[PDB]
Amino acid sequence: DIREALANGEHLEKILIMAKYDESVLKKLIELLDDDLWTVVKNAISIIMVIAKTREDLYEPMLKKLFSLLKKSEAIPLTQEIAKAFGQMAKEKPELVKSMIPVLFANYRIGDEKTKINVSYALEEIAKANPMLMASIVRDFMSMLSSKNREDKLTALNFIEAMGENSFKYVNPFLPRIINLLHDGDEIVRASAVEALVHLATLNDKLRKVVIKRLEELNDTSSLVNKTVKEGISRLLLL
Repeated sequence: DIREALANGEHLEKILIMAKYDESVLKKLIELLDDDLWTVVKNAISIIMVIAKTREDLYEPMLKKLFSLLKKSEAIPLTQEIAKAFGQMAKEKPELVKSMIPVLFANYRIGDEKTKINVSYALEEIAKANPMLMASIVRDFMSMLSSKNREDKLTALNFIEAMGENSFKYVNPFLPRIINLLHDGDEIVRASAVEALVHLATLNDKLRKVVIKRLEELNDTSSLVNKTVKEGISRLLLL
């Protein structure tokens, strides 16, 4: 029983060889990505992803489903496996990663700790798998900072809050562009610019004193921002 073997990590190579030869097994493993049991989801991924290295068409549907799973995953081994899968598409299907990451950030809710962490792991794995792809994806979002539309700046900003230690050197050259949004006329964008700057300060000690100083200096009209400035002032001082 394919499903119960996946749940106990047994027969995996078996299942892979079967799925690799009988399409109706491949489809079964895809369908088991939706199972409530994480070990099942996990081991389905790792099998489908090996089969993908010889079947190009599995990548795109799988990437879409990974986006949903990063919303769904609560078990850290599953999270890890999701992130490794992102890493593997970053080396083998860089354009697909390039063209879909903005889709994830523009479409999906990424503003609860759980999601945030799950998403960070995947971008850290894209960043270690393909430095060039990564710099390139960072540039696509930093272009979204100038946009007129409110949503597109918050999408850039959500991206910047999922940055980590390995993608930090890509965003560092864009700082001024990001600080620039502290002068945005829409209060909601100002506050998100703050959160995002707050989050980058936690990655680098020098930037942390810059941000600190800056946020103190700031006096605003929105309460919805003044609060944001004050909470974040409080976090950075700790470190």
